[PDB]
Amino acid sequence: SMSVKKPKRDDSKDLALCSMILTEMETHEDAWPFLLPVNLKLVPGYKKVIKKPMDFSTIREKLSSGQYPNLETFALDVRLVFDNCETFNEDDSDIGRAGHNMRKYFEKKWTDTFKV
Ligand SMILES: CNC(=O)C(C)(C)C
Repeated sequence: SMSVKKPKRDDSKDLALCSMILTEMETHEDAWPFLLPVNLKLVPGYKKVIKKPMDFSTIREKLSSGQYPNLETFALDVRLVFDNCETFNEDDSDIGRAGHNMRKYFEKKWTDTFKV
């Protein structure tokens, strides 16, 4: 509360570390469905169903332009990518499988990087 500060983690390297994690995501062989925004003019249903589209290139742009206030808002957008993917794709499809794989990949790197 007022004048009662918790000791808080050193967040000075967060931007660099999130960029490193995003780079590993971008270079994963299963990243291809997520590299660019879904084309809302070519994919029936997507605009109406997926209320907040997100993709790696959009995350990279927001990261590079100071649009994430903190590391949690970055993680929310990454997770949004895979939550959208689950909403629109069957688990037993290539993109569906890609999404689950990429989510798993992200969450381990997230834990390994920031959860001490
Ligand atoms: C991530 N891509 C998708 O979810 C499709 C709309 C199926 C192309």
